Amino acid sequence: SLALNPAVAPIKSIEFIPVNYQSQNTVVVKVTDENGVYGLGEADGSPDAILAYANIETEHKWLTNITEKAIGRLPIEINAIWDAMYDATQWQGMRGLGMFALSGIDMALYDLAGKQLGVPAYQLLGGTNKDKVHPYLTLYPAIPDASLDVAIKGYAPLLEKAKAHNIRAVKVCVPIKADWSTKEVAYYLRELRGILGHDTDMMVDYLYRFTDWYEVARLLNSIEDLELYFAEATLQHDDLSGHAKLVENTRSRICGAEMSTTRFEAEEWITKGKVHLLQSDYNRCGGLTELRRITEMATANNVQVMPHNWKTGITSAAAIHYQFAVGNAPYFEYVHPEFCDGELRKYLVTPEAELVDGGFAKPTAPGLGIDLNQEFLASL
Repeated sequence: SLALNPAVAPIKSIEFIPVNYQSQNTVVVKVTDENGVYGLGEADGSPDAILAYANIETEHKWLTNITEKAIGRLPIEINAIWDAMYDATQWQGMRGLGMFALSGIDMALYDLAGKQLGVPAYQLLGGTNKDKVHPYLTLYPAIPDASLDVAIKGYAPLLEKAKAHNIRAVKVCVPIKADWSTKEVAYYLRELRGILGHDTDMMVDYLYRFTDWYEVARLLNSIEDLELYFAEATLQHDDLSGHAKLVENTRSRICGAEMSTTRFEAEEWITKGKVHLLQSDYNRCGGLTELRRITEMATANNVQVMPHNWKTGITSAAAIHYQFAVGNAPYFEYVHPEFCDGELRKYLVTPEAELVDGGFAKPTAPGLGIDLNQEFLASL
């Protein structure tokens, strides 16, 4: 029989690396094979809690150290390793924090498997027929929570810059500690849309400031003319039935699942929440593997997926590969260096994908196409 690829070597180690910048932070997951080749991923959650979770001692069938079931396995069997890790950690990792850890490892396998096979991550996910992808950029000025005038002035230059770079879509937020009434919020969004223009799609993150679906429906119904792309974090994250109400009583796109984990929670958001779009996060919900299952399910149910993305360059890389091979929507969330502040997001990994005419070209490097910036890490 023909010879097997010697490069697909077993996993030798998995290291969780807490990264704190002096608050911005992350947990880099480095999976190294027996030949010294490694893959990089990252997990959400308090770095110290994640590190502790990653170092627990195995007790029984369902309470196993997360890395244990991955060590020794061939990186190419990402789907099987996912199941192995999940099955062995059900006692404390089926949802919540534990899944963030599993997510980082999953992401790192795509980087490792690709590097071993010398193929970009998106090809391991199925390839693509898109010649380019377009992200929407999440914007937020340096404002303190501020007042209507201050918030607007702060956004203005960011919005003008986005247009100058032909960014196809942007997301603005309603400051959390802002005491604006719902009518003021409507005014706010009308002013921002006025500045931005209608040529560029505009999304809105309400940051969970509401609890009554009726009040939200009134607000969303009154700004229908703004033709906003979607309404994010309108109601509390556990209030799935409330989101269904918004869907049933407004003509806005209703998002959900930003903080969720697994395809199981995603399925409930689809059928019970009736949401138009899911925002399950790369480094929270189960990685690219779970995002693929989630998206194929979503497509069958006429639901778009734009994974939440607000970490470092590691997740931004996965996001581009995701949009090329898995994405089922016109845009996906991306945080760009020239459109945000965050040393960690800017310097942790290299290189940074070049945004051309508001879009990204197909990745050309093996795996996720990234590497750690050692000088930066060593500098603490």
